[PDB]
This record gives sequence, structure tokens and C-alpha cells, in this order.
Amino acid sequence: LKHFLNTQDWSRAELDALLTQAALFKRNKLGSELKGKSIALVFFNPSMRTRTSFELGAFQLGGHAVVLQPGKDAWPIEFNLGTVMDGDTSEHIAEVARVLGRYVDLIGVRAFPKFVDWSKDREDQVLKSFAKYSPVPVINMETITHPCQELAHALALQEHFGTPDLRGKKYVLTWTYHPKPLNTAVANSALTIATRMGMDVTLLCPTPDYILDERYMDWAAQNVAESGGSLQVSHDIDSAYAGADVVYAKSWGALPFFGNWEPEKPIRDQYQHFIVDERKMALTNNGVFSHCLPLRRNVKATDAVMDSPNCIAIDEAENRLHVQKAIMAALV
Amino acid sequence: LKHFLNTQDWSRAELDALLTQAALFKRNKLGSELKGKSIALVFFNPSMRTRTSFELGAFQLGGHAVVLQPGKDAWPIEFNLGTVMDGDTSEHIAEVARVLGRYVDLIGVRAFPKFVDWSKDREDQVLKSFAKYSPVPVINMETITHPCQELAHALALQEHFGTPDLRGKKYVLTWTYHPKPLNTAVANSALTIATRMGMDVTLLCPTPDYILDERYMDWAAQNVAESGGSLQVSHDIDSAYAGADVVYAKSWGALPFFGNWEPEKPIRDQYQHFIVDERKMALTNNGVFSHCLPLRRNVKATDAVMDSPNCIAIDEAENRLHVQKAIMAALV
Amino acid sequence: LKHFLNTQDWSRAELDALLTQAALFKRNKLGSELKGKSIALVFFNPSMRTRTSFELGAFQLGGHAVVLQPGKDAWPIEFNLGTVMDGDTSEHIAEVARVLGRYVDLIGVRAFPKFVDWSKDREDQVLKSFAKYSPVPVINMETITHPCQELAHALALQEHFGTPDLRGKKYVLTWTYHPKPLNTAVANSALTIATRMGMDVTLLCPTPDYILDERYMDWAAQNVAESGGSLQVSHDIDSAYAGADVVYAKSWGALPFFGNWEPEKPIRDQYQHFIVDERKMALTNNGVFSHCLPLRRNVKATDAVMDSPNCIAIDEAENRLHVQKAIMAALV
Ligand SMILES: CCC[C@H](NC(=O)CCC(=O)O)C(=O)O
Ligand SMILES: CCC[C@H](NC(=O)CCC(=O)O)C(=O)O
Ligand SMILES: CCC[C@H](NC(=O)CCC(=O)O)C(=O)O
Repeated sequence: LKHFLNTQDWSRAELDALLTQAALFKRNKLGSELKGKSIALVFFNPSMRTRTSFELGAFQLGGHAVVLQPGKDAWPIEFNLGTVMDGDTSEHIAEVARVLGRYVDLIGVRAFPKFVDWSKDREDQVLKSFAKYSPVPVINMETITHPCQELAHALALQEHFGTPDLRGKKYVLTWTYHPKPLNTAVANSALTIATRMGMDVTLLCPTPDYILDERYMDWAAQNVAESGGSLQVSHDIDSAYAGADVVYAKSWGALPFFGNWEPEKPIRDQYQHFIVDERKMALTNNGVFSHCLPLRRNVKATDAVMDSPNCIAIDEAENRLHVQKAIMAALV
Repeated sequence: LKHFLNTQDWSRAELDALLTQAALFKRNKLGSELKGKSIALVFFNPSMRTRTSFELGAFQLGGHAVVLQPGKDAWPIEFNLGTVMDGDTSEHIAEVARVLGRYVDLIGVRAFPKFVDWSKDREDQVLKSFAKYSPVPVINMETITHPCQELAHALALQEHFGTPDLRGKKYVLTWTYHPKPLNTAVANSALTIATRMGMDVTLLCPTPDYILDERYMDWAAQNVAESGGSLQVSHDIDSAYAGADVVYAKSWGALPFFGNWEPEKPIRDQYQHFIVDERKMALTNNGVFSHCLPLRRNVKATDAVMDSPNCIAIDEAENRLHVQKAIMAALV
Repeated sequence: LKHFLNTQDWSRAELDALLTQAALFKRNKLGSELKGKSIALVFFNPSMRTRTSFELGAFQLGGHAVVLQPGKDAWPIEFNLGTVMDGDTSEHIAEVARVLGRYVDLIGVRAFPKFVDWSKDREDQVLKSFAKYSPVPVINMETITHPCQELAHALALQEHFGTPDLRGKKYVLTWTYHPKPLNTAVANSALTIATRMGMDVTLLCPTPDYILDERYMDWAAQNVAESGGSLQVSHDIDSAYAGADVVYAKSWGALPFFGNWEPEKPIRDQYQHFIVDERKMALTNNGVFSHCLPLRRNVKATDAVMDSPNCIAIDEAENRLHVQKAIMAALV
């Protein structure tokens, strides 16, 4: 059974076929690839873009999305095996996944880490659980990686450059400031897709403490080695932005401080200048700026940069709709 | 780009065309004016009638509604420009409106005031924001005016009197009691539509303190001057209800006390007798009673009056469904 | 006007016709029995299976479900008559039911007891209210009985035994442990349907205090007397499970302690061994095990029993989808 947990699990041919099916669904939004079909969108965290583009994607293709929010409307779920359920959890993923498997044809899941222990959050339990117990294809709507976002990003970039081949482009994934520590998911996905496309990735971040988990630093290397691109870590703003083509911002808490965020505020608070402004963007080769959103103005990007005609954020967001229909149409 | 923020923004011909398209959709509920189309219903406050009649209206016309609740499921939104977003808000209306503009064809928004400062609530920021940043038509689902409610009311009244011409009818918009201060939205809309239809409007309320904001008192005058109706403020119950044809109840907090509600409870608490009962209703010319709902029994209206065959509240409510399909079918 | 409040309100012929229409909808899930129609699913409590199978059932039949949650998104509702609504409730069921009656074609309601006074919870006020004030058929989605669950259970049992005639089968409805006291709804429904099918029902529970309300003990008797089955209460685990064919587990708080749960914890806490494990299940005539779900592992059933090929829980759950389409298709 094929799922869409990560882009890394897919061959470059399938990924490419996806982006093309996306480009296609963008010219003809209505279809019946999902006629009479349905998808259960399980959200364990907030969502605007994802929730809306899936529900509309299912509709536009003849299917129907059922949005569930364990804890709010649906009963809370347990993921640990053998555990004696006398706590907050009402049922186990083993039952829930099989039950959903009788109602729907596809299951999408969104579950951000708990931020209490990266050793535990990085195992990606929820997604793995759904994938194991579900008889229908499971789709990652973001956990510790955001694969759907990756494709919406890659398509927006290809559209911008008017070509599918993005090799030779200087890609700069940059950490950016945020009052609180956030999920590395989008960053891990930016790196994975940016290196997979064969670009010149530079992971700009404040201190070595902000470097992404090794899993993604290694996926990145394997991707570089096989796409003819390159990976490079930096801690100098100007040198990085220096004549770049693409600039992706994303704020995230330093993994080494997971569970012990107290002594991290003082650290991140002394780097608010990583904010993408006109200055950095100027140092770029007439580069394009984007962010996964929700983006906080004058904190991550400045009003100027967002209002800049070089910000392809809204196009990337809109592509979430097209790229996801490509994934569903494929998995069924 | 045409929106449906207020009925005042529309000509009497368009309004009339709307009510007729509504009367029409009431004879043939199913259609395809919205086939393959969709609408994002953004609620920043509770809703039963509105939420249900839009979601069903979109369905009945071949489209699809996506209900979003910023703060609950969707990320919380910021409306002030330039502000440095390091607070509760996760993204800005400038991004959200443009993003929705890529997914849906219509955007409905509901946002009651915050009741902390009328000077600020009366600017109608949220609706104005959506209208400014959105590339698709925006629909007011209630903020400081309730335009959709207006039309559902006007249609129910016309249906009752068996004619579209409501001139010469004695309309009495009356304040009514409620344990807590409420939005003037429906009252401002009752006045706006009642005077726009050319009726003999009497704004009955406890003390001059309860008179509606000048904006609506002036819209009302312009409407009277152009419809051949009349406007009149009263503080005497009996004299008002006196041989009236229509009676609309709506409880709202006194604007002069916005932000300082403490000294208002004692005031409103000494006017519970404004409750619409059989007595007042008797003093009317076999008048009809209605309320926008949700209505609290034995507080705003008495069990008797609600169960009275002269209460056209449920018909008005039901018309929300028909009148709104007329608005959507028009805006697309 | 016909509703689906309880299976007891229906003749054995109609029930049978239902299960057959369900078996039929299971072979052809898509249909148009509800084309252009809609149903308002009112939930006053959490739900996963119910919410999803109704929303999908409505879709699969050409209709559309509108999910409402009074208190969360919809305005909170009042059910007592004459009461002076100056409290938490914003509107009365008398208005709400009539309003919904203008938007939808069917109304489903879910409202668990409040657990403060069984004398009050057993009157089944909410469901009765909707049934009284609504002009469209009302459907019980669970209150103090779970009729939809009953049929999903009966169909799963018939499917298992490869026959519609379940007479002569030893059915054992067993109480099971749970950290907190729960609704007897499913138990009352298990008993009602198990005796209605003409099986040999044994209501196994800890102490006489755990025996179901008389209403259901009497419905049960009338059902036994008319189906040729039998009813029997037990307090001995082994003797009951002893060569049984079906075993249904369900945890519920003892009625005699409703409102005074403090002195019940110590009581239920000394019966955790009622948990359905391999041992009890072995003492059965190669029996089948099922539970309505959400089920807590190693508390109500053991991992073993749930993973056992004799657990028809997921099939019962899946049948909720088919049996409910039979009910809707019928009521319209
Ligand atoms: C279909 C069962 C619904 C409900 N169950 C609960 O409320 C138990 C929830 C839990 O154990 O968390 C009940 O007991 O009636
Ligand atoms: C697509 C991004 C989702 C999420 N973002 C947040 O949780 C930040 C929310 C905020 O700043 O309010 C994240 O960081 O992964
Ligand atoms: C259509 C009316 C919506 C809203 N009503 C309330 O917020 C009153 C709610 C209550 O009384 O519980 C208002 O006053 O504008």
C-alpha cells in the first residue's frame, strides 16, 4: 500500500509525475478522480491553508472530506502499545485507523510534536501509527516534515523560473525569528525538497545549535549527491543571501533545547535581525522570497518584503490545492 | 468588485432584484448558479442560523462551503497594519484574504465588536479588511450591521403583507431587555432596511442613551427622505406599539457606555418591562412580531407572543436561506 | 410523523426491512435517496464514528450533512418550558427545532445525560423536545439509548452467523471496568436489541446496583416474551461467559449512585477483573466479542481479545454507515 508520508519515500519520477498532474489540475480544477470517494482529515493542531485546500480539493474532484479534530469533536486517541488506557485517551489508533478504513478511502493526518522530548517527537509516532493500522493510503498533512508543502513550494519555484529543471539555482533556506520555539517540519521539508531538486542549498541559521536533525542533514546529502546540487551550512547572513535566487524563511526552536526551552528564549531573542527585510533581499540575485505561512509580519518577514512583487508566498499557498489533488488522485 | 457589505451600498433596484431572486429560489431551491464554486465562511463568533443556511445554500446551488473559525481551527488573524506581530495573532488579513482568494470564489465573514471601545468597533475593521485585500466578493455575515438579516426580514414582511410595496406600514423597532449588553448590528440593520422600504419607523428604546449611532440615524433619514417614509424616536412604550403593523425586537447595549458596562447593568435592569408581551402586541393594528434570533424566552419576548400566530420569526429565519442564495448567485 | 428515536417504537417487520435495506446499501453504497436533501447533526457531546458515518452517509446518497455543536459553534439551547432565560442558554428548542425544520429534511441529535440526576436524565428531554417541535423526522444519535448502534450490532451479528434468525444464540451483555462512570445508553440498547432478536440474554454485571433501569429490564421482558428468547441477570463471570455465542462489553455507572458518584469509585474499582480477556472468551462457545467503541485497551478489553479474530467490533462500527443510510432513506 502506497502512502504519501514523505517525498523522500518517492522516486524522482513519481515526484515529477505528481508536479505535472498538479500543473494539469491547475488548468482544469474540476474532475471526478474522487467521484463518490472521501477522505478523513485528522487534525491534532490548528490549520487554515491545509484544511481548506483539502476540503476543496476533495469537493472539486467529486469526493468529500470529513474533518475530524481528536479532543475537540472526535474522541482523543492513544498511540502507545500495551499501555493501560485509564487516562485522557478514549481509544487506540489501532481501532481508529481500521474504523476510518471502513468509512473513507484516504486518511490525512496532522500532528505537530509535543515539544517535550525530541527523541520522542522525531520518531513520528502518529503518522507511522496511521500508516501501519490503516487499510487505506495515509497522507502527511504535517508532523515533523511537511511533504505537501514541499511540492507546493517546488511547483511555485518551477512556475517562477518557467522551467522544471531548477539545478544551478542558489537556494537559501533561512531560519528567522519568532517569540516562541516552533516545529522544524517545514525546514526539514524545505531542505529535503530543495536538495532533491538539485539546487545550491545553504542552511542559514543563527548558531550550530539551530542546525536541523541529522536525518534531514543526511537525506539532504544523499539528495545532493544524486541531483548534482550542493548543501552548505552558514551563520553569516550577508554571505548567504549573497546573490541567491530563492529564499525560504522558517522559524524553529533549536533541537538541543527541546524540553528545556527556558534557556532558549534569551538565545533566540538575540537574533531578531535574521528577519527577512529589503536589505537581505537586495543582496540577492533578484531572488524570490517565500514562506509556508501562517507568517507574522515585521517578525519573520517585513511588510516591505511581503508586499514585494518577489514574494511568491500566495502562489505557493495556492499550489497546495493543486499538488494535493495530484496526491489524492494518485493514492486512490 | 462588488461585495455585499451593506444594503445601503446597493441601489433600490438591485435590492429589489435580490428579493425577487430570493422569492424565486424559494420556489426552486436546487440550482447550479454555484456549480463547482465554493465559499469560505469565516466566523469569529458563534452562529446557528447563518452557518447552516449558507452551508446549505452553497450545497443547494452546486457549490461548497468551507467553514473556518479563526482561533478554534484556523490560525488567529491580525488586522492592524504595521503592527509587530509577536502576540496572539499568527497571520495578517492581507495574506489570509489573498490566500482564500486562491481557494474560494466568495468569502463570508462574521465578526461582532469586542465591546471595549465603540470608536474602534464602529470602524468595522474586519469586514473592511477582507473587502480590501480579497480578490473575490466579500459577504457580511454580521459585524456592526446584519445586511443578510435585513433582506430575510424585508422578504418575510412583504410575504406577510402580500405585496412588495411596504410604504404606509407602521414599523416599530423596539429595544428589549437582556441580562447583558449586546451588539447593535441587527438594530442598525432593522432601521436601515425599515426606512429604506419606506415605512413609518419608530425607534422605541428606554433612554436617549439607547439611541443608535448617528451613522444609522442618518442613513435612516436619507432613506426616509427618499422612500417617502418617516423616522421617529420614542421612549413611551404604549404610544409606540399603538396600532403598529410590524414590531421588531432587539436588545443592545447603550453606545455611550461601551467599554464601561459596569454602570449600565443597573440601568438596563430597570427596564425589563420593555419585553414584548401580549399587552403591547394587543395595542397594535393586528401587528406582526419578529426577532432575528437567537431569542431568549420570557426575557425578550414572552412565551405567548412567540407562540402567537402573529410571530413571523421562523419565516424570517427560513428566508435567510433564500435571500443569501440570491446574494451569492449575484456576486459570482 | 415517523422518527427513529428507539427500535422499540418500531415493529419487527420495519426493523427487519431496515436491516435488509442496510445489507443492500452495503452492496451499493452510492445512491440518490437523499439527492438535494440534508440533515442537521446536532452533537451535545463528542463523536467520531457517528459524526463520520452520518456525514458520509448523507454524501453517499446525494444529500448533505450540516454538523452543529451547541455551545461550541451554534448557540446553546434551552429545553425547559416557561423558564426565564437569563442564564447560559441563548435560545429555546421550540425555535431551534422549527428553524432547522426550514433548512433541513432530517435532524439527528446526540445528547448524553448530565449525570447529576437520573430521574431527570431518564426523561430523555432533548430527544423528546426535538421530536415534539420539529416538523421533520428526528433521529437518535445517542442519548439514554443508542438505537443506531443497536442495528449496526444486529447486522454484524447476523452477518457473522450467516443468518437473519439469531434465536437460540447465547448472548451475554457484560458490564466492564472504566475509571469513570459512563452512560448506560449502549447497555440499554444492547439489552433491547438482543432480546428483540430472540436470543438468550444474560445481563452480567458486578452487583444488583449495576442492573439497568427498569424501563429497559421491562422492554427486555416484553421482547423476550414475544421473540421466544430469554432474559437473565448474573453476578458470576464464569457461569455467564460459559459457552456463549456473543459477548458485548459496555461500562456504565450504577444508576443508584447517579448524582453521588463519590462512593462509587471504591465500588467499581474493586471489579477491574470484569475486563474481557482471553480467559473469559475461552469459556465461550467459540463466541464473538464486540463493543460499541470508543474502547480503552487493557481496561475494558485486553489487547489479545481486541486483536482476536473473534472481535467483530470494526465490522459493527462499519455497519453504522449502512444501517443509518437505511434509516434516513426511510424517514424521508
Ligand atoms: C458510544 C459510547 C459513547 C459514550 N462513551 C463515553 O463517553 C466513554 C468515553 C471515554 O471513555 O473516554 C457512552 O458511554 O455512551
Ligand atoms: C505551516 C506552519 C505550521 C506551524 N506554525 C506554527 O505553529 C506557528 C504558529 C504561530 O506563529 O502562531 C509550524 O511551525 O510547523
Ligand atoms: C443575530 C444576533 C446575534 C447576536 N446575539 C447575541 O450575541 C446574543 C446571544 C445570547 O443572548 O446568548 C447579536 O446580538 O448581534
